[PDB]
Amino acid sequence: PLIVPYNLPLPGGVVPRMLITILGTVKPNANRIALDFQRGNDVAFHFNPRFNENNRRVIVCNTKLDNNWGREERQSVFPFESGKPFKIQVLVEPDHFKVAVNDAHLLQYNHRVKKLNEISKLGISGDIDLTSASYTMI
Ligand SMILES: OC[C@H]1O[C@H](Sc2cccc(F)c2)[C@H](O)[C@@H](n2cc(-c3cc(F)c(F)c(F)c3)nn2)[C@H]1O
Repeated sequence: PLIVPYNLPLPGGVVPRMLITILGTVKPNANRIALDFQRGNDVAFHFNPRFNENNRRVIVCNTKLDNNWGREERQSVFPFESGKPFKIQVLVEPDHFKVAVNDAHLLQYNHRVKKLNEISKLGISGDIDLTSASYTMI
């Protein structure tokens, strides 16, 4: 496969029990990946692996409102690897997005944007070959 940046419409927005699954392969020498769950121009949940931020690998999560980024949430568990296939699962729970990578729980992100049914697209960008992006209800 899919052309990146890729937009996945989320019809009717997100809801608890919605599971988003992304399969792809990290490019060689990758620098960054981003998932953006968007409410119009706002970013309800930005999930941003950085492969070299001051020679550290970190995942940064945040929300963008009226073009302003908020407080970053950082996770040093870093399950992505240059050149290698991955699976990202994002499960919407009532109070957070819950993210697992390669079947291992990674992080949770508390809902700051509370109008879940207005979060109706997911952007996928950065240094990946994107194989598939889909959703289902569990
Ligand atoms: O806080 C989160 C943000 O941090 C900074 S801005 C900032 C600085 C200090 C404190 C703070 F709160 C915010 C970044 O520049 C922000 N970013 C990253 C990408 C982006 C685009 C792409 F096309 C990709 F492919 C990609 F992987 C990432 N767009 N925007 C975002 O990550």
